[PDB]
Amino acid sequence: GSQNNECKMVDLRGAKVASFTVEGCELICLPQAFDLFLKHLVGGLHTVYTKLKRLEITPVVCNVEQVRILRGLGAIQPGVNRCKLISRKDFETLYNDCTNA
Repeated sequence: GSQNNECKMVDLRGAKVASFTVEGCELICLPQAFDLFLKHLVGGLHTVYTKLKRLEITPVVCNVEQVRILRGLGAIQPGVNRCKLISRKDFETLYNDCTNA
């Protein structure tokens, strides 16, 4: 299929996370990165979305195929049917805003 649906593990702050390259940009699984680095630092993906809006960052929406792959990889939980992706640079911007704004 199309290259945007091909997953690969990449490094993020010393950890491995799932990624898809969409529109020429390498994006990583937001919920997964959240669980790994902001689980307590902010507590709540709802807050992440709020901050992302303010930072003028609009996450890419995962298509059905990508969601299924992420669930299979354990990147997102079995009951999850929706997932968003953002660039590593944007995640760092988000991370900085949640911890050292």
